[PDB]
Parts: sequence; C-alpha cells; structure tokens
Amino acid sequence: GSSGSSGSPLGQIQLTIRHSSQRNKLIVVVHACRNLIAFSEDGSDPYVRMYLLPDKRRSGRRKTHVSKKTLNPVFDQSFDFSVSLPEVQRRTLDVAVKNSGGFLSKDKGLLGKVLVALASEELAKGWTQWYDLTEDSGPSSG
Repeated sequence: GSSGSSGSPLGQIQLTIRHSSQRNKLIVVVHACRNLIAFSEDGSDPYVRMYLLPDKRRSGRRKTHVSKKTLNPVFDQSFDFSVSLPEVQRRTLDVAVKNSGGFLSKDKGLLGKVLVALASEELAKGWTQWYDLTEDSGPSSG
C-alpha cells in the first residue's frame, strides 16, 4: 500500500436497492449524486449509468437525465427490472457516474464508478447507503 489521496475525491452516490420476491423485480432509486469533480470548471454533464451484469447489451441501457452546469445532479427517479432473485443474486449492478462531455474531448472521461453485490437476502426490505465511487481498477465478478 502507498499513501495517497485521503477520502473520496471522485464522488459518491445514494441508491436504494430493493428486490421483491413476490413481484420478482429489482427496484433501484437514484436519489442524487454529490462531490462530482468536473473535468472542466466551465461545466460538466454528470449522469448515472445502470447496467445489469453480466449482460451489458446496449439496448436495455437505463440511465437518468443528464444535468448541465452542475456538480450535484438530482434525479430522485426510480427504475425497475423484471429479474428473479436467483439470477440478480449472481448478477451485479454496474453503477458508473461519468460526464457526457463529448465536446472536443473524444473520450468518456470516467469520473467515478462503484459496483454493488445484489447477492444479499435483505433485498426484499431494501436499504439506503452512499456508495463511495472508486477508480476502474477493480475485480469484475460478473
């Protein structure tokens, strides 16, 4: 280990995950994000991306609105996906918050991303917490 940054400079995000066994669906609410560094003070366009791993098909892509001229975007929206617990369990919810600044850049510019394990049993009830975004460097157990 090496001494470096102290805290979560990339940013964080709060998502309420709750999978009902009766409805066999996966509900995910995107309250809002904070501490989202901008590639340029001028203004960045932060946005949350939700993907049901492993499947990454570019068809079921479910994301929230893209706020402009702001670092702390707010959507407070709620999504849903018809998936049985048996599956969602061995699956993962790829949640990455990048900036849609495709203007004179030619890159996605990853600001921050965090993975969540839906292999929990306390999903029916649901929980709320701030997932501290981290760098790409990480295991992809899809």
